[PDB]
Amino acid sequence: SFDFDLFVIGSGSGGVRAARLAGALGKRVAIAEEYRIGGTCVIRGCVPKKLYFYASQYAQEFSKSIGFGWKYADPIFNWEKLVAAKNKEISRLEGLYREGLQNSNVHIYESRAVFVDEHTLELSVTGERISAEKILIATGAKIVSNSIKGSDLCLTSNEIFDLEKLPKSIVIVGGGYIGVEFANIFHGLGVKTTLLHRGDLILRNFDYDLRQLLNDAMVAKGISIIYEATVSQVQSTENCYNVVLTNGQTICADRVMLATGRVPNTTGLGLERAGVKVNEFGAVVVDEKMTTNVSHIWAVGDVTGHIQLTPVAIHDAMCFVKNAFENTSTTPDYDLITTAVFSQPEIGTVGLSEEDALHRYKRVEIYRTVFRPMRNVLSGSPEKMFMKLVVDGESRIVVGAHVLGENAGEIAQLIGISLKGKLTKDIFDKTMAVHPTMSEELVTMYKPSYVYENGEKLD
Amino acid sequence: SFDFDLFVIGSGSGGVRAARLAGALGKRVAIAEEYRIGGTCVIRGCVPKKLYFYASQYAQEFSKSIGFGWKYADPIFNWEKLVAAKNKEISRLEGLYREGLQNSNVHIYESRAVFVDEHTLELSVTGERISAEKILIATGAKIVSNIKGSDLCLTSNEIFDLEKLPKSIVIVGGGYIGVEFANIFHGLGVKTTLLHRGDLILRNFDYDLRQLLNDAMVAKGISIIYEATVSQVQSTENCYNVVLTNGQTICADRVMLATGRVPNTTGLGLERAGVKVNEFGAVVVDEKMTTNVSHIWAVGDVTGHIQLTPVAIHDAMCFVKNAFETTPDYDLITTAVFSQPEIGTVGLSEEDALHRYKRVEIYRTVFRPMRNVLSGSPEKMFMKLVVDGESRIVVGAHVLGENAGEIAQLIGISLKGKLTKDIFDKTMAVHPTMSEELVTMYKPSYVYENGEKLD
Ligand SMILES: Cc1cc2nc3c(=O)[nH]c(=O)nc-3n(C[C@H](O)[C@H](O)[C@H](O)COP(=O)(O)OP(=O)(O)OC[C@H]3O[C@@H](n4cnc5c(N)ncnc54)[C@H](O)[C@@H]3O)c2cc1C
Ligand SMILES: Cc1cc2nc3c(=O)[nH]c(=O)nc-3n(C[C@H](O)[C@H](O)[C@H](O)COP(=O)(O)OP(=O)(O)OC[C@H]3O[C@@H](n4cnc5c(N)ncnc54)[C@H](O)[C@@H]3O)c2cc1C
Ligand SMILES: [Cl-]
Ligand SMILES: [Cl-]
Ligand SMILES: [Cl-]
Ligand SMILES: [Cl-]
Repeated sequence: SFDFDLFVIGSGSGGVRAARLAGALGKRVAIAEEYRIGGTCVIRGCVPKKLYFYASQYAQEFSKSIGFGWKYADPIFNWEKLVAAKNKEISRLEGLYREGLQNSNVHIYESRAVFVDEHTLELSVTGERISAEKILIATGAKIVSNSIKGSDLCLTSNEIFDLEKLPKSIVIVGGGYIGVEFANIFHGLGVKTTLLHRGDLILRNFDYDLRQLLNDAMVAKGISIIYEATVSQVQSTENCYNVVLTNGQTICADRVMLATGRVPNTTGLGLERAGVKVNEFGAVVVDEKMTTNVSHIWAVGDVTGHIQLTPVAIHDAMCFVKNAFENTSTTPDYDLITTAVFSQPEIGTVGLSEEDALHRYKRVEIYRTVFRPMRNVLSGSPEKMFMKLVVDGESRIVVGAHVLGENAGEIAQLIGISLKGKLTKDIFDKTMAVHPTMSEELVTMYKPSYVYENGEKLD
Repeated sequence: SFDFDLFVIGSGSGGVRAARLAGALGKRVAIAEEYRIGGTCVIRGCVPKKLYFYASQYAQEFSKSIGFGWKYADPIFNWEKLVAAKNKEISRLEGLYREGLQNSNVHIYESRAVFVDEHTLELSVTGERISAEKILIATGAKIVSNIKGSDLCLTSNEIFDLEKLPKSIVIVGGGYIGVEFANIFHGLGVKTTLLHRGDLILRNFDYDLRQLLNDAMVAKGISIIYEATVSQVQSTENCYNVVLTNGQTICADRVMLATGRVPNTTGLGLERAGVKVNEFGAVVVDEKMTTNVSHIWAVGDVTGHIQLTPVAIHDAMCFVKNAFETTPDYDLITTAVFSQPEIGTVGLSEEDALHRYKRVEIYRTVFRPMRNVLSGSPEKMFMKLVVDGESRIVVGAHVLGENAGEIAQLIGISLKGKLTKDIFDKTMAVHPTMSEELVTMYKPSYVYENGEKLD
């Protein structure tokens, strides 16, 4: 006999969903959380990121009000107030997650848990051993080491929200979604911002138009983007951290943030005591039912090595609860996942980039538009809206959709439903426009911008 | 034989599209416009309404910023600057529509056109007569005749051009134009009262949209008076005294009538054309947009159907195919209302669905966007999917809150594709968004079986 029917390791997006649901089914469940209930997205990820994103937008929004007849005093921002508001909000959410677990009778152990053997965990804080019939690994991901001389002088996303003061200048190392989001946040709050990227253009693996349009808007508004940049060392000086690149260039900034990737959090977990297989990328290997190679051990979320997104971790958890406790294999579905980047301008994307599409399909029709939204007409703002549909010319199915500009994430989520449905471009065109909107442009692009046949654009 | 292959009467959304298309096909086309090229939407309709909506919205942006750490910025609005900005933009758009016509080699007549006989129009400005093989009536709609002292009130035709922002305003009518202007003026700081003849604003919309908008408007300090019929409007020394049939009076600096628009045939001389008009003033057309006179067609608001620019455009496209080269599709039209909060709606209301289907599953959510939790705003987001329990097809979708019109447009594509609720559910959420609520409502809020709600 085991102390619990199920022991969940980590109370983040996936773990907290799985544990609450199992407990509601009447199972005896425990969850270990070494930090804060709710996990990465709630405490120090998507939720506070989005709040800071909103905070940083207001200055540019006020400047748009002038064209409509408004005047106002030069705007002043107070970082300490934002930090206090963020902390109130994440504490509220944390409490609500905790309550949800407890309403389902889940016992919360406020400690790291590690495996002792296949059915036994040890709580780091006290040394207590707890046994369980089933164990769910939901430990998320962790920032890569960065071993850069002076790496330990730099901030990560774990520290970035809680600065004592807004910096005068900041260097962001990394041009993936985290780095571009925070570059635009700090720049919007009046910080002199430099972004370093190891390759030739930000947001590798996104459609090229999204990468290029974002890059160009960031540079135009005053963010410095340095490419082919590898940091050699970060050195402390009295007035700033000196970031020294391998090519000799130096950048001195008040703070330096590393945003260089997160990997599955499986080191020091005792997986080798349980016999759980971990691959060369540090991922816990799971099958189509979220099962490890040990039949009573499952894993969900970032730790399993797939795309690191909160909705996907929740999806995994739902699949796990159905499989472990029912005769009904939900299998996870990672096709046609819509993603957003809360850069400024914002990005939304689902399905295939233009380039991936043109190699995949014999005929690809591209419907592309860049336009000035009506609101920017009056305001004199340089902000455009970009929308592109990528179409398989033989089936007429819309196989990719890419959006940059205001609420691009919202827009892409919704287009993503249509793409999940494999709706054809003809159905988009048949849909009556709602006027005046931005979204109506998507249902009135009757003629293609251009077409590829066998990878080659036609003149 | 005739002066033109096609003569288009009216240069609004419908007429301008028809004329440009026909001209591009190589036809000899003329168009007559008595007022301004581009018509009601461009000049005194959707476009400037949306500009004024955006102007009003900035007020809440200033107040929401405070919770995010921005100091109060003493925002002050200046109506005269808005009006000048609007005039510049509407003039810009007008010229682009003029350029479009010229590019298609459409001969433009700046005059009212009047039928003299079934193939002949007379231009009122010059007295010139012009013959045409085919004629398209695209003359739009106009305010209803309206109430003693009604000549003291403004309509949407004058509302954009007030010399100054009023201290107070009474809006007569609780359709979409009335609720849009009530929220614009309230947002700009005007003491606003909205009068409606019935019991709840926005007749023919899903009940939740009607009720939640009503509650939000009242809650923010817009007075809404129901069962209110205006007996007369009186010019007193300091304000316009609006006297109701129930005896109640409301005195306000300005009074706007938003009481409905009817098909416009004023001065058209249709009796000479042989064209039949129905009891509501509509030029009756068949499924190919043809009047009872075989060479005279009609598109847009004048035909008596739903009054929307995109439908006028759709009518135009159908007309040119049938006339020169198809029946319009009025099913699953998405509509938006630029109230505050905004509304977006497509397909069937919950009430219309529960009578049409044996089983209707309702998926309803009301929540506070996280932006508002932090800023202290009461604004909610409301989303409702109406689903046929048998086919699982999503048959209606109703949104209220920020960017509801944008949202409804995009949901509209999926509905036009007849996507099932299971497809919505299989669509991965994007986090954090408002729109992800639409793809994670796995369990129904409630269900109707045979027209009754189940326990
Ligand atoms: C800055 C940032 C921004 C992001 N923005 C977005 C976004 O906008 N949208 C999006 O979809 N995703 C976003 N993500 C990703 C999102 O946070 C993750 O994909 C999601 O949190 C993964 O859920 P999870 O359950 O796998 O792991 P987590 O939520 O990371 O939870 C793992 C939990 O386990 C705890 N833990 C780990 N090991 C142990 C142990 N041995 N014992 C006890 N507890 C343990 C941790 O403290 C943590 O609470 C962002 C991430 C970051 C870092
Ligand atoms: C305040 C307001 C807000 C609106 N908001 C929206 C909205 O947000 N979204 C939406 O889709 N719709 C909206 N509409 C509706 C939209 O304006 C109409 O549905 C659309 O303009 C109709 O196009 P139409 O071609 O039928 O006629 P119109 O655009 O009205 O064009 C008719 C033209 O004919 C001219 N004319 C009339 N008679 C003659 C004649 N005998 N000779 C020469 N010229 C003539 C008129 O001057 C006018 O230019 C709004 C309308 C109003 C009043
Ligand atoms: Cl949850
Ligand atoms: Cl690409
Ligand atoms: Cl047009
Ligand atoms: Cl209803």
